[PDB]
Amino acid sequence: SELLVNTKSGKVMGTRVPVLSSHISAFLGIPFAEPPVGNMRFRRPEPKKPWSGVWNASTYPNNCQQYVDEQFPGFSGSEMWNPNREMSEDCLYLNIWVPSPRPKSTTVMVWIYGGGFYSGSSTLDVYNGKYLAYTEEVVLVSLSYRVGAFGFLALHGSQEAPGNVGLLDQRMALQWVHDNIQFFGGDPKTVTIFGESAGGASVGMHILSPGSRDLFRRAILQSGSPNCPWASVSVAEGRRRAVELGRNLNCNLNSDEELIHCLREKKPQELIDVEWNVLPFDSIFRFSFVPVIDGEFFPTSLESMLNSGNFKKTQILLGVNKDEGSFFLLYGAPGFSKDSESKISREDFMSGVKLSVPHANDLGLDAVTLQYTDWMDDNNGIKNRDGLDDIVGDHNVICPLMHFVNKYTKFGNGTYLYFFNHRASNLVWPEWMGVIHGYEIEFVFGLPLVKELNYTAEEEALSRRIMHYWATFAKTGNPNEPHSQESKWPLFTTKEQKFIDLNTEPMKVHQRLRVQMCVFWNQFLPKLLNATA
Ligand SMILES: CN(C)c1ccc(-c2sc3cc(O)ccc3[n+]2C)cc1
Ligand SMILES: *[C@@H]1O[C@H](CO)[C@@H](O)[C@H](O)[C@H]1NC(C)=O
Ligand SMILES: *[C@@H]1O[C@H](CO)[C@@H](O)[C@H](O)[C@H]1NC(C)=O
Ligand SMILES: *[C@H]1O[C@H](CO)[C@@H](O)[C@H](O)[C@H]1NC(C)=O
Ligand SMILES: [Mg+2]
Ligand SMILES: [Mg+2]
Repeated sequence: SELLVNTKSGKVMGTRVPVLSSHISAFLGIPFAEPPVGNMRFRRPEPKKPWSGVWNASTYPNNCQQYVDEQFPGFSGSEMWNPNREMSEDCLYLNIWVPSPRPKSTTVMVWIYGGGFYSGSSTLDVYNGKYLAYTEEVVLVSLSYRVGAFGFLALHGSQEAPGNVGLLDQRMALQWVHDNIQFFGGDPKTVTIFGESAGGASVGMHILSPGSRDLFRRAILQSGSPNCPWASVSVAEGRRRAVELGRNLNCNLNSDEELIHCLREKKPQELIDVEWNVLPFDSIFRFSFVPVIDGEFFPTSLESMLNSGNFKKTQILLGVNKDEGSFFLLYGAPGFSKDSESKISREDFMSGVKLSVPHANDLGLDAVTLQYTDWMDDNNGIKNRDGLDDIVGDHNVICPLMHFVNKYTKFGNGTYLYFFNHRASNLVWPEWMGVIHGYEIEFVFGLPLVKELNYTAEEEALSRRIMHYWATFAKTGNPNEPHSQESKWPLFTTKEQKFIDLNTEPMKVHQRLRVQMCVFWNQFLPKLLNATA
């Protein structure tokens, strides 16, 4: 009976599930931490006390408490990211997908979902590991971590609400997989962590954090870097927002201990309803509770760690999508609509810019406009629309990831960069939105292979190709075949900075991803902002 496994925590009864005219084992809801409920709220996570009897891991677990997106009711496009299980503070569980027959010492891949550190679920249809597991024969694991105030509230100095506890949950999970994935046919020495958006930043933060380095082999980052503008705040800013939440719930603000009691007596929803009120500025692509540069989990500043090489050195595979900013513009920028091509007016554009670089002074905003405005056609509604897409995209995702790539590729042991620019055939979103943030995930997980999902033959091709690169990487540290005639995915180097694009057409090798616009974001602007504040 391959559905029965004994782990250093207890026994787990899996379940045999269908996967494209075949089957594989599935262990859903394996707990790896004690319920972070009641007194535990905001505290670090403590390990799950070994359970007696046989734990039933045959159906996905509860999701963590979070904001739910109700901007476009009954619109799968947006609702596909919403929790699809009962929200609950008790949500520290993980999922395993094992091939059949159960292999031994095979490649493991742990997925870290994204969602800006404020939302997420390891049980979305798009994160079903069965396909990947089955097709490439690897033990796919999808973990979970606390999000929102519940996983990142940061009153640095306290021991009850230190912050980064969310990142800690992902660790304990990575730990558990470490001391247990073998029983499921996994090889704890060939673990590859991969996540998108906040998940990507997470992977990269584990590459930085010393207390995580020894828990995985290589790593993959999708549309998200650890040094992202939105991926973290200073202990000061975190404490401010922490107090701010309390003030928003009529809490005793005198001492940390008082504040913590108050926030612990409030119902999950009471905290969620005012979550957004703590953000310092009116803006987009910014979230309240996120990783804090504490001095522990993160030894020193991120730029300093990257510049000195103070971080796990191994092979990494990462990339971005053609239109990282469209999603966020649609939800919080003026002029945009889901029912039209959103031609943005000049007045709206200025608005949109300020909502994208909220920390920028008036001069900084001008620098941004000049940099992204065509003065030979400034009224073109289409150019302004795309302009913002690139602005939000480059500032929040591409450029940060680019900065990281380079800084990393100076101490690492191999880098593979990609440019996902394929516009799905069944996409439910408008066309101006192009290749949307986070929409490259369905291909990494092989959802196109499903015929009922109505994907074009060529898209199943791509999905299969991507899954191979990905799994192949995890297993070998290189996405290319050992010796095939297929075109190779160049290795990214400080000198040539090559990268490929991921789409249906035949591979093309490009050089210096958005190098121009990124000099602006990584050098000039910051330099300007600092000298003029
Ligand atoms: C699915 N994606 C990418 C997404 C979904 C939702 C949001 C936001 S930003 C924001 C700001 C605010 O003050 C209130 C609500 C709110 N919501 C819901 C941003 C991106
Ligand atoms: C949990 O395992 C039991 C077997 O004892 C099974 O009958 C049940 O369907 C599983 N999940 C549920 C429905 O709670
Ligand atoms: C990785 O390390 C090995 C052995 O230490 C070395 O031979 C190889 O050149 C490195 N690969 C890259 C591309 O850095
Ligand atoms: C593909 O998607 C639809 C959407 O629900 C599904 O019902 C059906 O199996 C497919 N559409 C058809 C019948 O062409
Ligand atoms: Mg009280
Ligand atoms: Mg664009």
